[PDB]
Order: sequence, then structure tokens, then C-alpha cells
Amino acid sequence: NAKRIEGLDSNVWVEFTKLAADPSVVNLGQGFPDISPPSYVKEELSKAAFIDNMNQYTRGFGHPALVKALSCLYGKIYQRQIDPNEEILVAVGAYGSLFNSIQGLVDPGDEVIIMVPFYDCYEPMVRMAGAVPVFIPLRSKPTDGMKWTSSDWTFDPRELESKFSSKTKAIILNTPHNPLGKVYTRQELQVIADLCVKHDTLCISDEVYEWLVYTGHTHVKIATLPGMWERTITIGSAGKTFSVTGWKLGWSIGPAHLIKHLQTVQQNSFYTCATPLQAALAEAFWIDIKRMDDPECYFNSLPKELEVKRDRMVRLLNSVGLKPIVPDGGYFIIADVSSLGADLSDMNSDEPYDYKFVKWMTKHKKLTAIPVSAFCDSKSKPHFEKLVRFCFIKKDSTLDAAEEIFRAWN
Amino acid sequence: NAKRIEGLDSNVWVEFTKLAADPSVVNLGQGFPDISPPSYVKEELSKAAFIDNMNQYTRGFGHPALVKALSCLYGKIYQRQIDPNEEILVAVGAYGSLFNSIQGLVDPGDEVIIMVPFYDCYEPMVRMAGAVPVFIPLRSKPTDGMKWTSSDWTFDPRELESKFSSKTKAIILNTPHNPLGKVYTRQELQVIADLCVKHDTLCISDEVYEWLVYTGHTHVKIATLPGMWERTITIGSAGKTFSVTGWKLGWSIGPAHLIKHLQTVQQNSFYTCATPLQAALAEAFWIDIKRMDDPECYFNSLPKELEVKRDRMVRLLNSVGLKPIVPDGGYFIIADVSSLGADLSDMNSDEPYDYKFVKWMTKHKKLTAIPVSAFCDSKSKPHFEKLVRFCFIKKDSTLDAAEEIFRAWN
Ligand SMILES: [Ca+2]
Ligand SMILES: [Ca+2]
Ligand SMILES: [Ca+2]
Ligand SMILES: [Ca+2]
Repeated sequence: NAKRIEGLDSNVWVEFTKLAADPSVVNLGQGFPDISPPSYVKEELSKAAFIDNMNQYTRGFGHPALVKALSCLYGKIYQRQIDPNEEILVAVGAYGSLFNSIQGLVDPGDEVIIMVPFYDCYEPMVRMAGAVPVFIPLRSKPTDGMKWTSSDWTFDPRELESKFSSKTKAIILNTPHNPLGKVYTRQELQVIADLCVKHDTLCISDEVYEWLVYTGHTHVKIATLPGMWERTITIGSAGKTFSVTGWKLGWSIGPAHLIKHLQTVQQNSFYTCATPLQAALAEAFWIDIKRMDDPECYFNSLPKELEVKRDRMVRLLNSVGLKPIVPDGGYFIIADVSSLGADLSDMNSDEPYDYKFVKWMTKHKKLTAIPVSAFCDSKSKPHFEKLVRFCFIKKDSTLDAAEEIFRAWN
Repeated sequence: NAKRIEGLDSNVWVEFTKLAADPSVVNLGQGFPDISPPSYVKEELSKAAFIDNMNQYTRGFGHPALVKALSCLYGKIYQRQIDPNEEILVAVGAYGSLFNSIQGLVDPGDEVIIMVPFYDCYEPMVRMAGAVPVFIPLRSKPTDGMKWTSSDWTFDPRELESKFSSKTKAIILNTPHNPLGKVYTRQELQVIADLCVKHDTLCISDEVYEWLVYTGHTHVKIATLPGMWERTITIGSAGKTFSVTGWKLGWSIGPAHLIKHLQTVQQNSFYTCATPLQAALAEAFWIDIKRMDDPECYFNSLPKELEVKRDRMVRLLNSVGLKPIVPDGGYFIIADVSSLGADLSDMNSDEPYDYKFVKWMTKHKKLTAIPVSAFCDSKSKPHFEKLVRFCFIKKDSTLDAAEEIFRAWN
């Protein structure tokens, strides 16, 4: 194997599929919506399937109708004209956008700052570019008294400063956050932005859950803050926007001098994305761009729908004494498990607590979830190994089955 | 920009799409079928769109249904049990497969051997992995007096051997060849295998056109030669197989100890490919796998439809004193332009003759083609710059429109 990939071959994630394969199991593990996608999204793929051109090669950097849709949508959000050709790159999901960003912008021996826990691909991507990941953890503050929330988790601004050096190339920001559900505050984004302009670094901003923020919170884009447009790449995703995870289309939005470099990676890796999916997606975006101020709009109706399910899941978790962190955004909820019965001495292995716990819960209680330490650099794992992540973008019937289990739990 | 991407940002192929901005111009340039895809390819994409699961994430290394079909198809071809999980990897086109191969197996300072002319992504992919491309040209033999064919182009076994050394990691082989149409002989393939075995090098075999061989020629896979299975990655395409170029799905077939590395690259770049495309494709495969001896099988019916279109193009090219090289395979035809009225004063300074001629033919005859020099390293262009490539995977309307131009040439 080539050197750039030494030690990047870990997949405990096929293990988590194996656990979940048994069909008498309620799988609340991986982020697999089992709700229907919007009808019109399915319809549009079908319509595009029957047009010959829509089955042939389209523009390398994104299908013109799609990048037209995206520029119009984000134009509104940024309050800025966004250039469909120079300031957007369409790629194989947000995943591939992250790849373009890091491969195009990051050099061997560069430092990249990562907030732990992190969407897990951030570490191997930075190492493959020959760069050094520099970890800083989220820490929790005291609670309001009533409930534990995502907002009770923050970073230490002075600790963050301590991470930046002349070697810092970039920082990777993920908001709304996976796995916490944290919606970063304008004050938190201002601390980060301060350090990027101060240190002349870039910010890679992973905002795939931009539409899933709940009551009392607002998605704020760091790229919109003073001095940040020049230096930010902001990444979105079709899968997350339209509950169509199997489409694997995402976008990078930022200034032309940075998008250039992303574009070169794309050109030299896979060249172009699929035409029918992009065609269809552009129609779907149009359907929703035109009704943004209605509850009918998918950007509004989905978080309204999901918030109910969030609250249902909180209660269910509480009903067995798992201690839930109610999320500000996204469609994951994390739950501390330590105050349940520590049952695992006899499961013999130096695997972190939560892998063990999840394995136990799958065997005995017929429910799977994800161990939060799967989202942690090796030195950070002990500080998170009592934490377990559940996904709730599920239909009622699935949550019912989950309810069946928690009722019967004792 | 990251050092890895330095001077790999040229796409002279954007000037070519600019020449395609038709003031009523018959576009015979890029490999863009304008025949309809098989009706059932389209049908299956639509059916898939309506299944909720088919719109959500699938196995990262390739949709189960798809890897199974590939396994059964290619097992019939290789004469072996091919493991659908460990010996196949599904990627974003064959383009993505090549990228998987180079990033997975090639290190800085490795030498990779390429044959000129070459599909043009080969050079920058090699360079982006920090390796050094080593070029060997194809050369003409004396013709049989009667006609010029792809089989009049060959390599010199002694010249090829001289390009092998201990720095050589791999050789990229492309058969049937693009742009030339050459279906490599068993005798030719034997020379490559000998050198790969003697030198313990890899072979990356790009075989996207493997179904497009015309009468009096057979696709043979180097991977099937004695000693080659354990050292070859062989690449296929959804786009080329089912005339569906915009679907961007391709696969690498080969030994576990090589595929595991390609799997790593994919896992840290794009992760999973589109579910509905892959679901649909699997079903298309099953349809044709079950009818392989029938003239209805797309594998048989397509080369048959195309041979007629090739022959038609040979006449038309001849009809105006463009000397065509008849291809054994694929859907491109190269023609020698040199002995036309070959005077082009309008464009000064020596960027290549074929670029000037393609620009001339656009403006004056409303026909585009691709200049062969664009598939050559800088030292090789002079030897190939009187050659021009035309695409004939075109509906009768389009070739009728072609006839009218050749008719009105003189
Ligand atoms: Ca190793
Ligand atoms: Ca502008
Ligand atoms: Ca700096
Ligand atoms: Ca050797």
C-alpha cells in the first residue's frame, strides 16, 4: 500500500453494520432516515431518468441547473451574490467536499485544528494530506437545572488560542455538530473568526445540518462574519437537506481563489458527478426555494417534524435512566450511560466502555446505537467513553418498536 | 494551493466545449452518446427512485446487489470465483477507479509507464501522486496496402523493456484504446505480462470499452494471463457499458491484497456511491447477463449497431480525403488531415497543427473533432499533431447531418 494511507484502513463501522443486520433489532445507530423522502424529490429523479441528455455527462464542477439553484438559494442566505461557476463546486456528497477542501488546501507538515468529538473522517483526511491534526475537546458547563442540553457544551477560548501557531493552516468547524447536536453561537463563531484573521488561516465549515436547528436556536454561518468570506469554505449536502442520503451530492461554497484549488482536486479524481441526480436535485431545490417563507417548505417542515421525535426520544431515554443531552440541532441525541448498571467486566477486551455497552445492549435489549468514542482521537476517548449516540430521523413505527424495548427494559 | 496540485489545473477541454457552443454545429468531438440508452436502463432508474431504501446509504464499497452482479458477470469472463466484497470496488466512474488505483498503490518517486496517445487523466493522476510518468509511444507498422487500421499501430517490445527499471511501480494499459481504437492482441498483452512478472510491477488495466470490439477482433484481459491475476487491477464503466455516461459508476476487479488498498482510498475520499444509480444498474446487468448468447443482449446488440456507424464514418472521412484509421473497437475514429488543402495562415505561432485544424473545421465546415495531440505528453505531440478524433456513437439524425457537411465540403 502507498505511504499516504498507512494506518487509515480502520473500519469499526462494518462491525456496527454487522450488529445491526439481525432483523429483530431496532437500529438507532447509523444516520439512516427511514422516513420517506419528500414525494417530489422521488418524482424528479424519475422524470430525469426518462430524458436521454440527463443520462449523459454534464458539467464537471456541477450541473448548470444545480449550481444555478444553489447560487440563488445561498445568495439569499449570505445576503451576497454567489457565483454559480466560480464560487460553487458540486462533489460526491459533503464527504467528497471535505476531501476536495483538504486535498486542495492543505500541505504536508501543516496543522489542522479539530474539535473533539468530530465527524470521524476529519482525522484520516488531514493525515492523508500529510498534515498534523491538532485536537481540542468540547467541555461541558453547569446545567440550567432542568435539562442537559447541547448548549451546555462549549470550548475554552484561551485553550483554542493555545492551539494556533505559525504552522496552523486551517480549523475544521462542524455546526450543527455531529455527534453533539451543538449549534455554535455567534459568540463562539466570533472567537474562532478572531483567531483565523489574527493568524491568517482558513476555516473549513461543515454545515450539512444547517436546516435542522430547533426552537430557540439559529444557524449562523461563520463565513458571513467580518473578514471570513475571504478565508472560509462552507459545505452543504443533498442527503441531509432532502433525507436522500443515497444520492451523495454536496457542495462547497466560498471565494474563487479557494474554490479554484478544490476544483483542481475534483478534475483530477472523479471529474464530474451523476447527471440525473443533479438534474432532479435542482428541481427539488426550485420547488423549495420558491416557498421559503411557508411551513410547507421542506427546510421548515422537517425540523418541525423532527423536533417532536427529538422530545419523544429524550423521554424514552430518561425512562431507563440514560441521561440524554437534548440537541440544539441535527438528528442525533447523545446519552450518558454510566448511571445504568455497569455490566461489562465479563466482556473481555481493552475496547472502550461504550463499544462494550453498545454490544451488550444489542445482544440483550435488541437496540443498537453508536459509541461516542468512535468520534474521538485516541487520547480523548476516555473522556467520552461513557457516551452513546442515537439517531432519531425515524418513522413513528420504528420509534414505537424502540418504545416497546424501553418499557420492557426493567 | 497544495503542492500536490501544482500546474495540474489546465483544462484545455473548456476551449473545446466553447467551440461546441453551436452556431448550428454538428458536434463530433467529446465521447457523448446521443443515442438513447437502452429503455430498461431508464426504466430501472425510475423504479428505484420510488423505493425509499433505494434513496438511502448503501454498502460503502458497492451496493450488495451490484457487486453480486459484477461478480457473476466477470466470473463467467475470468473463469473464476470472484469475491463480491473483497475483489470488487465500485467507484465514481472508471475515472474514480483509476484515481483509487493510483492513490492507493503509487508513492512519490515511483515510475508509472504510460502509452501515448493516452486517455488524458493518466498523466496528471500519476503526477498528483508525486510519481514520475514514463511515456512510450505507439508506432505504425506497414499497412496491408488496402486500408489503415488500429492494428497497424503497435509497440516495440525492446523499447518497452527499456522503460522498466526498479523504480517502475506500474504500467497503465488501455484496451480497447482511446483515442486510437486499438484492440491489443494476445501477443502484445503477453509482452506486458512478461515484463510485469520479471520486474514485480503492477498493471492497471483500463478496459471500459471491453464490449465494443468489431468483427475480426477479441477483447482479452491481461489479468487472465499466467501470473497476472495477483498483480492486475482491471477497470470497468457503467457509462460505457450501458451508454449512460452521466451515471458515473465504475469498478475495479482484482486480488484482495490490491483491492483492500483501493477500498482504503475510497473510504477516506468519497465513501459510498449513489444508491439508486447502483440499484438500477444491478438490475440492468441481470437483464443482460441472462441473455448472453442472444443478439438482444446489449453487449452484442450495441457493437453490432456501432460497426455499421463506424463503416459509415470511414466512407464519409474518405469521401473528402481525410485518411481514416479504422478502429478495432471503441467509438472513436482518428483521421489523418495532413494531405488536405492544409493551409492555415489565420492562426500564427506554433501551438499544434491539429488544434488549428479543428478550429478551422468548426468555423468553415461547422464540424468539431478532438485534436490527437491533446492525448500526448509534450515531447510526443509533434508525432501525432496531424491526427484528429471523431466520435460516432451518434443517432442517424446526427450522422445524416454529418453527410450533408462532407457532401458540401468541396
Ligand atoms: Ca501496511
Ligand atoms: Ca458576484
Ligand atoms: Ca499563519
Ligand atoms: Ca522491481
